[PDB]
Amino acid sequence: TMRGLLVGRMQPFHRGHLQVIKSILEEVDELIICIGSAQLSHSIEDPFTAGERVMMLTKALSENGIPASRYYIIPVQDIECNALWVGHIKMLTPPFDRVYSGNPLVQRLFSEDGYEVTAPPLFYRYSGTEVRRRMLDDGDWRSLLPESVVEVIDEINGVERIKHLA
Amino acid sequence: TMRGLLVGRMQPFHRGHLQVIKSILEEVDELIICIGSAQLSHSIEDPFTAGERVMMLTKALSENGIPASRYYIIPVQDIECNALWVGHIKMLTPPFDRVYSGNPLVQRLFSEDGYEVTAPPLFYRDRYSGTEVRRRMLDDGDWRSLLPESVVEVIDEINGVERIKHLA
Amino acid sequence: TMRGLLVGRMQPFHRGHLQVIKSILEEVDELIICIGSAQLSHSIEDPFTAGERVMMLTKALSENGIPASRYYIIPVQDIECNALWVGHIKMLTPPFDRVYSGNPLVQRLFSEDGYEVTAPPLFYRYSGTEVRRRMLDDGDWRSLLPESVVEVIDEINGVERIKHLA
Amino acid sequence: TMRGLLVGRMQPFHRGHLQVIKSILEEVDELIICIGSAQLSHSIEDPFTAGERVMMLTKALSENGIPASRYYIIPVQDIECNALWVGHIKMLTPPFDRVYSGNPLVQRLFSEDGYEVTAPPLFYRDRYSGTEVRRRMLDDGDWRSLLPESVVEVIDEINGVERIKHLA
Amino acid sequence: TMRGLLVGRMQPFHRGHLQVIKSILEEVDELIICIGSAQLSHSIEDPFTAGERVMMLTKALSENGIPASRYYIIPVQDIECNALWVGHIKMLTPPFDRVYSGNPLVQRLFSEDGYEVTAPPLFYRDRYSGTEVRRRMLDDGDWRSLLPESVVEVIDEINGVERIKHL
Amino acid sequence: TMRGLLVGRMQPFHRGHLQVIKSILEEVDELIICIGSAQLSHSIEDPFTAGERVMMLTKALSENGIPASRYYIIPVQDIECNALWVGHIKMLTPPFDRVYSGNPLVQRLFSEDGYEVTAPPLFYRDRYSGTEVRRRMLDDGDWRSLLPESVVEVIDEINGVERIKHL
Ligand SMILES: NC(=O)c1ccc[n+]([C@@H]2O[C@H](COP(=O)([O-])OP(=O)(O)OC[C@H]3O[C@@H](n4cnc5c(N)ncnc54)[C@H](OP(=O)(O)O)[C@@H]3O)[C@@H](O)[C@H]2O)c1
Ligand SMILES: NC(=O)c1ccc[n+]([C@@H]2O[C@H](COP(=O)([O-])OP(=O)(O)OC[C@H]3O[C@@H](n4cnc5c(N)ncnc54)[C@H](OP(=O)(O)O)[C@@H]3O)[C@@H](O)[C@H]2O)c1
Ligand SMILES: NC(=O)c1ccc[n+]([C@@H]2O[C@H](COP(=O)([O-])OP(=O)(O)OC[C@H]3O[C@@H](n4cnc5c(N)ncnc54)[C@H](OP(=O)(O)O)[C@@H]3O)[C@@H](O)[C@H]2O)c1
Ligand SMILES: NC(=O)c1ccc[n+]([C@@H]2O[C@H](COP(=O)([O-])OP(=O)(O)OC[C@H]3O[C@@H](n4cnc5c(N)ncnc54)[C@H](OP(=O)(O)O)[C@@H]3O)[C@@H](O)[C@H]2O)c1
Ligand SMILES: NC(=O)c1ccc[n+]([C@@H]2O[C@H](COP(=O)([O-])OP(=O)(O)OC[C@H]3O[C@@H](n4cnc5c(N)ncnc54)[C@H](OP(=O)(O)O)[C@@H]3O)[C@@H](O)[C@H]2O)c1
Ligand SMILES: NC(=O)c1ccc[n+]([C@@H]2O[C@H](COP(=O)([O-])OP(=O)(O)OC[C@H]3O[C@@H](n4cnc5c(N)ncnc54)[C@H](OP(=O)(O)O)[C@@H]3O)[C@@H](O)[C@H]2O)c1
Repeated sequence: TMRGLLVGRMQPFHRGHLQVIKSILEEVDELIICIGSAQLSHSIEDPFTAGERVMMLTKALSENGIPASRYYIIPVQDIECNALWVGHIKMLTPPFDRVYSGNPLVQRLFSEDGYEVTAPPLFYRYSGTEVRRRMLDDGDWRSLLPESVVEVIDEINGVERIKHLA
Repeated sequence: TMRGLLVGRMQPFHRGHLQVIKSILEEVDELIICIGSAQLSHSIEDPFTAGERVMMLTKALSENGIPASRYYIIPVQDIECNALWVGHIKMLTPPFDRVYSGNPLVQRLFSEDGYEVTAPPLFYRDRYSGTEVRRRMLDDGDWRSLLPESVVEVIDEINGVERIKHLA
Repeated sequence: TMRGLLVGRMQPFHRGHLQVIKSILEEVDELIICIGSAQLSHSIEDPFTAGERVMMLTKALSENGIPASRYYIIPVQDIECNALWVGHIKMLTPPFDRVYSGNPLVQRLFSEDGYEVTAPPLFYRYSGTEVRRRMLDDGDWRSLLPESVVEVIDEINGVERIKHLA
Repeated sequence: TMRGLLVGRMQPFHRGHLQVIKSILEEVDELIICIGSAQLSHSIEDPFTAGERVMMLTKALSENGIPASRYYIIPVQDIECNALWVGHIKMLTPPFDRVYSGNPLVQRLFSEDGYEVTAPPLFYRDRYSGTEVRRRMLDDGDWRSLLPESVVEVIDEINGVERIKHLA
Repeated sequence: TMRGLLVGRMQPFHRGHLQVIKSILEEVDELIICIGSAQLSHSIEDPFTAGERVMMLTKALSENGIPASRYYIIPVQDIECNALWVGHIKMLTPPFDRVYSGNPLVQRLFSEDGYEVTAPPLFYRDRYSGTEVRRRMLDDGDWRSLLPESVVEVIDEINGVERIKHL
Repeated sequence: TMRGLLVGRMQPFHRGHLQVIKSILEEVDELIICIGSAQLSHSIEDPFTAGERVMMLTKALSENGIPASRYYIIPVQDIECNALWVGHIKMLTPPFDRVYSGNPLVQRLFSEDGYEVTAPPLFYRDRYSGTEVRRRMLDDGDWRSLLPESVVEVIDEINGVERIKHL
């Protein structure tokens, strides 16, 4: 009955995002997780495709004890009109009641559309910038990710990709 | 890890689709399920949104004891260029090895891109199809019996029947 | 304070549409008039451009005693996602309270978004099909339109266009 | 019938734009006013929607005794191809004879398409510009005095100040 | 320098299109050839991609001794606004003076933009048309005889007959 | 038949690009030349339209005795998804075997799709580059000497220098 929504680039999905997700799941029955900027891939800032991130999330949420009945994973391309983005999200998702975001634009867009909006319950070393930097510089990127996500990154040759792009 | 792909409108997701899915899951480790024509909603032929169909699939696959580790559910908008549609799918999905489709165009597009392609292991009859489901929703027939219960619950929540009747 | 919305192709704007508009203006303070399928032009069914129809409406509503403070005229291209069309309209228009339409799809889309929806107060010989047929067959198309709209059609060579296209 | 064209973001519509418009109306019979970058809203640089700006213009031009027969107000989304933007404008507008712009790109695009192009008859200073208006909305300065009253009423109704402050 | 323009789907490029092109080249210095509906491929009506048709035209025009200095080959996707299509063409092509088309819509769109418009100098019969070519590809008829040999070679390389049969 | 691919903005087409093209033509039977960022025109960085650049390439390659049977010229608009760009190119071009690029992104995108990728055989200096050409157009320098004469003629016809100065 009570459904939350979370949106992030997740480039890549790391232990931080997972902690936040589990924390949100203590307050809602179900969580809709949107992969934002689904159109961006193959850059230093945004290395992975939508599909690759769907894979990461799907595998990570399965490998941790979260029942499938409690979440949805949805890629969302950015669009040119901010005034349409909430409609875009709504079309691509189940009905939802509350939005979790610390981003002022996301907050205000959802808020103007009449949604309840609140900051994530947790703020997280576990950041995507650090993960990507470590992938580039042969640091310990693996320890920042769930093992299921490292397996995705090995399969898709994520490290080699990001190094070539740099 | 052997990964299949299936693509369909699923307007709505019915017991036929589910039967096909379970059959495919006997021959692959994981199945990527794409919801095609994700852009189309609010017509007699295509009543439900991408999001509504994501919900239907997610609930149905969960209610039937298929482990979450064995599937992916991905909305896919149609595009103008057929020659690009396979690239579009690939961008939106995990890597995959084999495509299941009875549709000649889908087959040929994937085959030209070097994918293994086969027909679905099962073919369901017209009486269990989306057309029959939608017709029964319109005419007060027994649409519920053609769907998994978890999907009927989605349709009740979103007022699907009222929608389709108004649109007609 | 109370604002209505009306949407139509208006190919072209005829006396019928004007009658409906004046009738709606007895029930609302302001009327937002959307020119639908703004992208379609240069066919038998849809001969005129968005701009040409903006012109027709702007001139017709000015030539009749309707104060400028009581209406807005807005071209609206169709989009691929029905579930986004109401958001599309909202982005392009002032805030509004009630929608006037006899079209089941328009009704249901607006209704699902929480808007009050009602049929036009008047139903109208004055139809666009008749107007276009008369333009093609040298009938009396002029008598079906406000004079300000006929002047637009003369300036843009509307009759010659539609005849060449046929 | 001599018809001018003007194009601007008008984020928001201020007394400067209005002054320019009235000056242009001394030398043309009718003025087509295009709201550029109609797609951009909900940023510090571009806070208001196309619709909100249509409202602002419609109300402001009405409140200043400019007859409705003398202008057109048209939202125009930007497009990726500069070489097509003039065609895009032409499709969305009545026929026109002369373009008023101080912007080199706008000038050149219209000039290459064979239109007469001239600079606006008036140039307003920075202190009356959209940047100053938005800055004052953010910093609790006197933004109201830079706008026609009809535009301030739009901004109150849509909670423009609260929006821009939250976005910052 | 007098420059003509021609626009067609060319699904595929056949001897008829070539005949028309050569006739136009008697009356202009250079001919801009646009491949219309460049977005459509992999249907019975529109089997070949933009790229495949570029290949067909490029090969056919080179095999028939038409100097390269006399033509341009340009893929053009359809767009949703008819009132923008001429601007779309203009952006994608060299400057041009005259448009060759028998199609009322194409004629009127170009004409409203101030271009001189005229019908093609030659009309080929249905028996030599793309519809006949495609039908023969499907039904194992003599499709090859309706195409320049360079185009047949393209169709063999890209497995065009196998494609259209599967579809 | 061994077919190479090259992709560049070519704003405008200069002697450097031509030198590279001729070097590539020693190693392949045919070269597909894509005009990238075909959507961008009327800026200081990207002054010329797709059509104008098609004209430049078509004229330059014909003026230098490269037979028409050895190349294809294809405008290619950028797209928002990098993961789709190779599919976009493939749709718009003949089949090809090898990609020539020094750009890491272009290399990796093509490489991930299974194409052989190699750097161009020749690198020209900054002094002969598009940036230098455009700068000289702006500052009344000797831009003409950096271009094939056929390209200069295009630029005169389309009033390219006047455009870039106004911008
Ligand atoms: N018109 C449109 O298309 C439109 C409009 C609005 C938003 N969007 C999209 O919506 C998405 C969401 O916006 P966003 O700004 O939140 O995306 P984002 O790129 O994920 O930005 C969030 C930033 O804050 C960090 N962060 C997020 N949650 C955190 C937490 N609980 N604790 C600590 N740090 C946290 C992230 O770190 P990590 O990188 O490590 O995760 C990231 O650096 C974006 O893709 C944006 O493009 C699109
Ligand atoms: N360029 C592009 O964007 C592009 C190109 C190719 C395909 N696509 C998209 O790909 C999606 C799938 O294509 P499609 O042709 O398969 O469309 P579809 O809408 O999924 O329809 C296929 C038809 O076959 C039926 N069917 C499917 N599997 C069956 C089975 N095992 N036994 C019996 N009947 C079965 C479906 O029945 P039900 O009515 O019961 O579902 C439906 O009637 C569509 O959204 C299509 O638009 C897009
Ligand atoms: N996803 C999308 O983009 C989307 C979704 C929904 C709707 N739309 C668009 O929204 C627009 C509105 O839909 P619509 O079906 O109402 O458009 P429409 O094409 O104007 O259809 C209305 C039809 O009913 C007639 N009519 C309208 N009001 C009447 C009245 N009061 N009395 C008698 N007859 C009347 C019209 O006659 P006349 O021709 O003489 O005016 C016309 O034949 C369309 O352009 C449609 O494409 C778009
Ligand atoms: N390809 C495309 O889609 C394309 C191509 C060309 C142009 N456009 C669009 O066309 C629109 C207009 O272009 P623009 O360069 O004029 O943008 P703009 O946003 O209207 O800005 C022009 C700048 O000049 C100021 N200004 C305008 N008229 C003035 C006057 N009379 N005196 C003093 N200052 C004046 C404006 O001030 P204020 O801040 O006070 O308004 C603004 O700071 C924009 O939306 C642009 O994006 C689009
Ligand atoms: N808004 C837009 O995007 C827009 C607007 C207008 C036109 N267009 C596009 O422009 C392109 C051209 O339009 P079109 O109407 O000419 O389409 P087309 O499909 O290229 O030609 C129409 C028919 O005429 C035949 N034909 C052409 N030249 C002939 C000749 N000289 N003698 C005998 N038959 C001849 C063709 O034969 P074959 O079958 O043998 O080829 C075809 O059957 C199309 O791709 C269309 O989609 C786009
Ligand atoms: N998602 C997408 O749409 C996508 C993805 C990747 C790439 N692209 C497009 O693909 C095109 C090509 O990419 P690019 O990075 O190669 O861009 P580019 O702008 O064509 O070239 C980049 C720079 O390298 C220079 N250069 C090229 N070849 C050279 C050589 N042999 N020797 C010396 N300098 C040389 C160019 O010189 P000049 O200035 O003299 O030309 C230019 O300054 C672009 O249009 C890009 O936008 C698009």
